Amino acid sequence: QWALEDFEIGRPLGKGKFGNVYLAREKQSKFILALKVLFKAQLEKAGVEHQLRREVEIQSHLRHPNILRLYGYFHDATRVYLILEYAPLGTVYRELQKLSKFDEQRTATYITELANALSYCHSKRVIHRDIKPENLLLGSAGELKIADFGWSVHAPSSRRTTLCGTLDYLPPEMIEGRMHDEKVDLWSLGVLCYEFLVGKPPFEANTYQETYKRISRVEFTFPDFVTEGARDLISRLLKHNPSQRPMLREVLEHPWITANSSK
Ligand SMILES: Nc1ncnc2c1ncn2[C@@H]1O[C@H](COP(=O)(O)OP(=O)(O)O)[C@@H](O)[C@H]1O
Ligand SMILES: [Mg+2]
Ligand SMILES: [Mg+2]
Repeated sequence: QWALEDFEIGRPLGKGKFGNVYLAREKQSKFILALKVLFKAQLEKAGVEHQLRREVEIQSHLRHPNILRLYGYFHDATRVYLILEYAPLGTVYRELQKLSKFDEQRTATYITELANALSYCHSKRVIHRDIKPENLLLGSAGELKIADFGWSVHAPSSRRTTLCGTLDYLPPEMIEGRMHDEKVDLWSLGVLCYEFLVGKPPFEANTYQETYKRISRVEFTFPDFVTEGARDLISRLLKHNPSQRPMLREVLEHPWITANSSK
């Protein structure tokens, strides 16, 4: 179907791990999209061929406003290309760098859009397992959109034995190896809600063994400006027990969420 020679490459949209992401227009259509370039050599050397496989499959059959679409993909002698949907406003990561902190109104709305998309994924038994400012994109109308389903999985799962990852947004179960479920995304949605209000993750540390400790111990504190409503929602998601964590409906209904969110 598609070939590199079908597209006009634009400017570098962002930097991934197995390759950068670029802007690009379809030659006859003039359709603007993002082309995620991945190097086969690097993918092989890391043995993540199966992860790119799931990412492509899962995301491709996904259909939700708050979820970045994956039209198709194709490839060549050296790299693999993923035809994604273009996110004009960039990432929540950059927006967080710009504003340092987000207000409750902006955070509540960013949480609803995320809880909606996550619900849609969990309804199909799909865990993202990698929800963070870098993989959260903003659409034309500033709406949120979860992307990078590289760690996404159709399941109840165990690890893949490795871990490139800023533990920050990872749940206790994963960080330690156990058999996890969809409740990991609820945990991330807590770290995220805290980072949006404070400006940094709740388990941030200077080392990977210091962060490891705080996440497993669930060691975090709230700054004074963090209202009681936010403190309650965050304290419910960040449970050490996957079972105690609330359901996406208790999140979409939570008093703080319904009193500040616009969506
Ligand atoms: N469709 C897109 N539009 C704009 N930027 C993108 C897009 N896809 C990815 N990026 C940028 O690339 C970065 C990394 O690519 P991503 O695919 O999300 O993760 P990975 O590191 O697994 O490749 C993101 O943090 C983001 O800044
Ligand atoms: Mg990424
Ligand atoms: Mg990834």
